[PDB]
Amino acid sequence: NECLGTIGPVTPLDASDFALDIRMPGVTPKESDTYFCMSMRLPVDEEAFVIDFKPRASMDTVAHMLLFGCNMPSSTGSYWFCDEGTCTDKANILYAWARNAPPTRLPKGVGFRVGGETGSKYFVLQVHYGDINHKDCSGVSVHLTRVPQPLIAGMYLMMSVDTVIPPGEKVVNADISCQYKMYPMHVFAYRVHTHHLGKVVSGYRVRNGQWTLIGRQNPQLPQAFYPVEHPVDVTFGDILAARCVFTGEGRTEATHIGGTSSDEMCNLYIMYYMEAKYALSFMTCTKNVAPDMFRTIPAEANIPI
Ligand SMILES: [Cu+2]
Ligand SMILES: [Cu+2]
Repeated sequence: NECLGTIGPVTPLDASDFALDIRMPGVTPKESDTYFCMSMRLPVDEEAFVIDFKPRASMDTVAHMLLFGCNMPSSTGSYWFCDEGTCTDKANILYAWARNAPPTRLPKGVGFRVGGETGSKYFVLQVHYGDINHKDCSGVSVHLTRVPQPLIAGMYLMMSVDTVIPPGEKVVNADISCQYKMYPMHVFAYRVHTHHLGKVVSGYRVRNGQWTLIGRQNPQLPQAFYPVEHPVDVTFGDILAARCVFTGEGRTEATHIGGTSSDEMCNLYIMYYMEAKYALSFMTCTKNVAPDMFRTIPAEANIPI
């Protein structure tokens, strides 16, 4: 969509509500497969709750977009190259968008809590461009009310650290496993990033070895925030298990976990809501404390698609 210039990025929708348009300050990218980043501070210096997302990019030429919150972006830029980087702190993701894969709405009564003493001070907008003279604005409008929300959003990231894929190695599994600590969470959507060797990602709840699937996606598919059929009450003492499967047939050297095209990532992003009272904005698992368990896993997790 177009550029604003005289209208600016902030739109009141009334007093206790406005939308915020986060869009690249007129960019002219002359590369195919190019990742561009930029940051914007909150208008209000407080607890807002981010309640919607209106996506706006030339389907022509915009492959995928990610929006996270964090309190210190990786450059003082007008824009920059995301390979340079997002937030030098934890960038916790709010929104993801894919072309061939329209996202879903948040549920009414839900919102990511931002700013204030605790919440995120900045939004950072990663914007992937596909194949390709002029000037580009495209990106994401928000809609954030000051009105507190019943159900707070957040992310449980399960991600491998140590994984390694030996070259030509028909199959290498990577497994994450964590025990649940906080108040329960209903899980309403998901996404799954891995680079190429990604055959398939998948993730579950386990209550007395009782596997009840969350998400399953071949990560070469556009890694949107895909919805979870019927919601999943993750309570205390449940185990989050996840498996990315990769192959090594592809390249001539040892692939390890990393943020570059040549490396791999087994990330599984798990977007939940919790009761306001009990809610906390993001959890994480870098461990695989229940490793043996996984024999019990579904074979739906180990065969492809
Ligand atoms: Cu429930
Ligand atoms: Cu990556």
